[PDB]
Amino acid sequence: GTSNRDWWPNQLDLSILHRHSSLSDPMGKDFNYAQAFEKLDLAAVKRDLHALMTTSQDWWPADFGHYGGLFIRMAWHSAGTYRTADGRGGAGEGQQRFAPLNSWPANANLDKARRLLWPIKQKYGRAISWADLLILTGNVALESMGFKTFGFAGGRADTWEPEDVYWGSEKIWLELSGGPNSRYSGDRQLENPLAAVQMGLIYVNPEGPDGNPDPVAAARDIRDTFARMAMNDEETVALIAGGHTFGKTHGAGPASNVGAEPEAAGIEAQGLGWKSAYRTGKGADAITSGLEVTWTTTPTQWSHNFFENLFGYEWELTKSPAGAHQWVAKGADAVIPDAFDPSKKHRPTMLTTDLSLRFDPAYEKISRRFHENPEQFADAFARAWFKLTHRDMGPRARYLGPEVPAEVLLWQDPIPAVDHPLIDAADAAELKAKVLASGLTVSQLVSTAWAAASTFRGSDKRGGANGARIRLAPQKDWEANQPEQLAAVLETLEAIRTAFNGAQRGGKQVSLADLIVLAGCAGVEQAAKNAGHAVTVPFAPGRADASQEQTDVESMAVLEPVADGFRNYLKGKYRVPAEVLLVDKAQLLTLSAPEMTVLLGGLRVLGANVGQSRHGVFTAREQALTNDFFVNLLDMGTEWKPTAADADVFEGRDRATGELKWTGTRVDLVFGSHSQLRALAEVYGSADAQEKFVRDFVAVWNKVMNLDRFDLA
Amino acid sequence: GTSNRDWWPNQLDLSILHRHSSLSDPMGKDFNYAQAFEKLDLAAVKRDLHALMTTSQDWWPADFGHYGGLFIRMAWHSAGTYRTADGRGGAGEGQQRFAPLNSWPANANLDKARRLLWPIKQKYGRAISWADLLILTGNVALESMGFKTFGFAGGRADTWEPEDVYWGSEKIWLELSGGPNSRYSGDRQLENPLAAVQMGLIYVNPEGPDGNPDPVAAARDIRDTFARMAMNDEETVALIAGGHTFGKTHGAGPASNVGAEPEAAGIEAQGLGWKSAYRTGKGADAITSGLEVTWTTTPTQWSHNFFENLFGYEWELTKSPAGAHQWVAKGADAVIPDAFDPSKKHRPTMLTTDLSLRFDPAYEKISRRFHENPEQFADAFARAWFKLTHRDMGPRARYLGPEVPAEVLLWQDPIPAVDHPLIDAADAAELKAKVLASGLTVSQLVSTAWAAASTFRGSDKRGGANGARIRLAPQKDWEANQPEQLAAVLETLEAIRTAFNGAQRGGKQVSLADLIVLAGCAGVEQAAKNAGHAVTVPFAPGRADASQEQTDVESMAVLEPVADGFRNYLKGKYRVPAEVLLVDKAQLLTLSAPEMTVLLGGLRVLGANVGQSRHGVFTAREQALTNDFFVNLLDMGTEWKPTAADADVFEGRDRATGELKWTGTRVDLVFGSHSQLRALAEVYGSADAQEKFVRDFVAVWNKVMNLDRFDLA
Ligand code: HEM
Ligand code: HEM
Ligand SMILES: [Cl-]
Ligand SMILES: [Cl-]
Ligand code: NA
Ligand code: NA
Repeated sequence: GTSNRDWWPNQLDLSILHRHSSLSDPMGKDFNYAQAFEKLDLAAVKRDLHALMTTSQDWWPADFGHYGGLFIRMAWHSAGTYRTADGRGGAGEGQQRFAPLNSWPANANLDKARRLLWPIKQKYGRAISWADLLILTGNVALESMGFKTFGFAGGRADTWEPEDVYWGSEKIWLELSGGPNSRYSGDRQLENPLAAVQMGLIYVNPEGPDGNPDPVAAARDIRDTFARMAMNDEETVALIAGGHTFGKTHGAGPASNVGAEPEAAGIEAQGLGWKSAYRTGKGADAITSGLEVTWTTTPTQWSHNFFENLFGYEWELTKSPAGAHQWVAKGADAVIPDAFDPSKKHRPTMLTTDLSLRFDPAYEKISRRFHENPEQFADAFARAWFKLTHRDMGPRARYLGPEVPAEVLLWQDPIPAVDHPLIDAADAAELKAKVLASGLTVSQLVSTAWAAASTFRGSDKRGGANGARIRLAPQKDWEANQPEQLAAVLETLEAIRTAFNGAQRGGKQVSLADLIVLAGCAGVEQAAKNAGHAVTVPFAPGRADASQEQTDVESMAVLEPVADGFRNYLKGKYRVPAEVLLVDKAQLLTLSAPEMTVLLGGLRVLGANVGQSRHGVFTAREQALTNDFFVNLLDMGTEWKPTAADADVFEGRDRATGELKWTGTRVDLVFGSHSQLRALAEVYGSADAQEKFVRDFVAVWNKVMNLDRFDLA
Repeated sequence: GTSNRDWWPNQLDLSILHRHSSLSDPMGKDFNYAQAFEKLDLAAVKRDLHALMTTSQDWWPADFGHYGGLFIRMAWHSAGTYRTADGRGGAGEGQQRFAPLNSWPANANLDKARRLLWPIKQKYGRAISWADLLILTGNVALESMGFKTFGFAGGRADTWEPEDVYWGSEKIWLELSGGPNSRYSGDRQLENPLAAVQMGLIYVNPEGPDGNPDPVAAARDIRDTFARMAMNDEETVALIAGGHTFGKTHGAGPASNVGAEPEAAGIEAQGLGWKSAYRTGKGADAITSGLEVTWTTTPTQWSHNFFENLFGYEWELTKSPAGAHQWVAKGADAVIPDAFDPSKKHRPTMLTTDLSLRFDPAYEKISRRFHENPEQFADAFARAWFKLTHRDMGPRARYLGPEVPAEVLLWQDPIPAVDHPLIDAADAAELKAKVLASGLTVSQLVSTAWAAASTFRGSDKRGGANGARIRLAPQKDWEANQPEQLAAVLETLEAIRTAFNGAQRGGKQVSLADLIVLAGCAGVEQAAKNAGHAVTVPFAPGRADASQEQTDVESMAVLEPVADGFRNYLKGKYRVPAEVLLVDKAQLLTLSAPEMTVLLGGLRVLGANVGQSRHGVFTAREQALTNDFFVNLLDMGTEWKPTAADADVFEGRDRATGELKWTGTRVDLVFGSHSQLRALAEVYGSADAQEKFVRDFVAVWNKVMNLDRFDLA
């Protein structure tokens, strides 16, 4: 059946914005997972999980009688898809159970892992999400095997369809670099936003880069991909050596014995895949990655044997029974237990990427430190495991349950607690009047509050206006934020704050974070008044100001907008057309297509464009909140053409005289070209739509101003 | 960006179920189009349309100074995509403005027509939908040119994204038949559910079949396609000759001068397409179809000149300036006006398909009667034009406005008015108790009500339980409906009805249509009580009983279910897997994925299967409303394998003993295989889900019972 995508494969896709509809969600539109989880008997769940560890099922028998390794890999892979560039992937939505991730090569036989969990899932029902369950199971695996975790939070709601994530352009699983859709160019530079070296891998290739078994070059891939997952050297070595203290790999026979991945399998497979024709197809005969490595002398118990082995032997290149490159300890005795036959032992073995931890000079220093000081290794791995599995959870306010660590961590972008009375409605009116009396314009007010709040992304729940990090490094210097203009606004607002706060008693004060948002709201009110309309913009106080020392500057860099169509901004020239970038930004902001439409048309007329650009400013009453953008954009009296200077800038001329009326970018004119966008534009550009436009704009404005407000959730 | 459809192109697609979300809809969730429309000043709209017909715009100058022909074609094409097989296509949702239809070759330059109506759309805003406006404009065109229409109804609500329709499997526009994705097999048999001869055409190829200019063979294609759009020979002749009384075709130069269709055009084209490099690219130089025919001596006035020409001349094969086959009148004078130069006249011309009306012997009889009796032609055309443009609107209750024709037409599947008081809540309770005391079983009651209500399709709003047409031909004899079992149930309910109606005072009575539905309600309550749950199923009275004489039996044929996965029924063997057919049915019933899931699981356990099949009956308490389908399907203790007899039937055996526990079909087991459906199944198969399951099943049941209740809208 030929589809629109087949006929026009490069047309913009709006379906990513209409995901997560109440249509596909089985739960009622009033279901609140947080509340369900808070009533869960978490202790009960953990006791059932501990039991499960050694309750071997015959359709996938437990290695060493203990599923803990398999479950730690499951949990690590759930979290391991995370990319800092967009915040997409990670464990927070349980996406491992949907396509494509349920069928990625690197996720082979994790289908078995999840199926082993169904009875517990079933027993507790909606009070524990799959998303939470996959992480909790990893934690209980660790504790069962003797490692004490740093903590655990619930609160990851399940999702009901696949997220639309860009995982790469290759059309072959696992394709090596340099092909027609290569994710690499130049000197092994991985294209943003990807965080894996091959399509269907988690970070890197366990045999080495494009399968070349060189631990030194593998290290480079490890460092790059782990950094793109928010992990530094110390955390990376802790994670890899900590993980590989447990369990084993599976490569008992040739890979050609393994059949269709789950999304490809027949209906009879009932959601499982990778059925193997090799011997019994499971247990002692399992084939997962094709490698056949067991790292330690006690694979079901926490130990210090990983680094004892890594440093205590020299390593020889060899092949598994499936033909994969791996390493065996020269001259060792058979000290490693077999997973199923007590009469068999094996020599110590390692992956290429394990050896990275010794042969890369920076990892080697850490690895040696961890070898000499195992309590430092344990603590580091505990903290990194917590980080890994909670990285995409958002502000600490979303953390649920009795095991949430009290320690505030820098990577959490912490917001101080509020310890004083908040402003009330009379205070908010007084502040808004002070802001309007200062001279700050509608454009400056809207611009600033937009800059502050629109850093939020729903993918990992980072960013937003809470924290007033816009006044700190690096946000205060981002080009999109207009640093010299922003400085002038902030100085004025900081002076209003100081003067208000100085006049109060009883402890009441206003945060700068709140005042930036309130000032934005005053701008939008003033803009409606310029248009002749009375309007009230909702405002909720309670943001606090974070410090520079609570703001990791390098971690904040990934939130910098290099494209923000809502301010007609593009930092440079990209392969991806700008209207694609606009929809991606709308998805991050959690906007529907109608919300994106109304918001952009109103920001254009309010003066929110970077640099005061006239592109898309289709109004003769700038700073007035009107539907002018849509009425003018849709006027057939104007003809558009690209400029000779720049194919991405368009001039709109009167069709009868030739005279120039407007200029616009691709982001502006896609609203008059895409047949779904134009249908939305028509609604707001109709003669009966002025009040609808204003009301819808205020609602979306407020939505954006509250995106990170999980303290009100 | 590689997608799940790329990796697994044959996996089932659930996205068709979650179209029409409130996410993509810009109107508020309380917007009611009927209420907006009823206050429109329709007369004012029609005056503006009248004025528009002769107000030429220079970017697409009006032929003969009059847009009427263009607008008639626009409206004809809006309606003309309708297929009786599934009810999809048609004018009722305004889909011509979206992909793919907006860029079908047969829709070339209708982009211009729609753009001409923006100023009126803009003026009246949400009070007139685009869907309604396209058809209204065709009517105003006709009236302006001296044709008296049969009437007009408003009430087609706009849609905001493309419908997912199967339009064919060709990957090339206009591909001739006999290609690798040919829609023809055997002796020119067009595959169901298609209703056009080539991808991107409305009915037939105006040059002749696959371009062969033979009017006799063209007539075969005309008859077959028009029959598949619910039109008989008289209506077909009347429509084609009626339409081609007006206007002209456009083929002034070679087709290679025509550029990209709207969906492929540059952003600067602002949603228009087919920009032509031929001379001025428009007006006298226009190219649309490539044919260059003007049918009558007065292209802007109703006449009987089409048949005067068709029959008054002999015809010669010729070529347009674009190279297309067309016909010209042998030895004629230049009597046809030129569209822009009053000093030029042309000989009469015809398409191959126009000549069909004379050279096919059955058409010729009708055409000659219409020639001799033009008043009969005008009445036929007016009736056909109303049917064409309203065929997908649904019951007469949805018809809005002051121009609705009072004559009730047979193709409307009309329902008689109710002229008596309705039963009240106590009456309904008394009747449910009478039904349960009769000895009718849960299975009989559920199955009968299902059979009655589940004929509805939201594509054209035909079917449903209103009418009690289940007791009439042909419904009473459909295989799916289990004719002998059904007859026994109906006899018992008719006796209950008679006894209740006979006891009343005051004119109160219950229709059989209502009692079928209510009795199904009693069955579902009784099933719930069998499971230990007291529930009340909602019921709304007001259905009426239609007569056999008010039921067109041949039109009702297309509503027969040949696949109904909700009753585990497949009338024969199809190319399309049964699960795909299930999702198609769910879409026709307007069900979401969660609604389809709950509905199916509950019907299985209530005994709704055709023929009392055990397939999918995963319960040991049949006729009790429980979640047993889901709990048993999802039990990893059971292993499934296709049977040697039949690859589409599966046995479920205990994994340990081999013992046979169940059998199922693809429709049953897809809920354990597809990753999104299994996630839905898991929610209802959880230990906490019994109350939820009941509540949700009752809700979806009542939704189905009420699909055709636009009297309560
Ligand atoms: C450079 C990064 C890493 C690479 C290339 C890698 C590679 C792999 C491979 C290929 C397997 C074998 C899959 C099989 O055949 O069953 C595996 C097993 C596993 N990995 Fe990793 N790993 C990485 C980092 C991690 C991390 C960060 C963790 C957790 C903190 C982890 C924990 C595990 C464990 C527990 C297993 C054993 C599975 C079982 O016993 O069934 N690894 N690893
Ligand atoms: C066998 C069925 C049909 C065939 C093959 C067909 C073919 C076409 C073609 C090829 C054109 C020219 C497009 C252009 O170049 O501008 C057209 C024009 C037109 N058709 Fe049809 N037609 C059919 C039925 C109908 C029907 C049922 C109606 C309405 C009742 C209709 C009304 C018109 C009108 C009014 C025009 C003139 C458009 C203008 O003046 O711009 N046609 N026909
Ligand atoms: Cl994601
Ligand atoms: Cl449709
Ligand atoms: Na994420
Ligand atoms: Na339809």
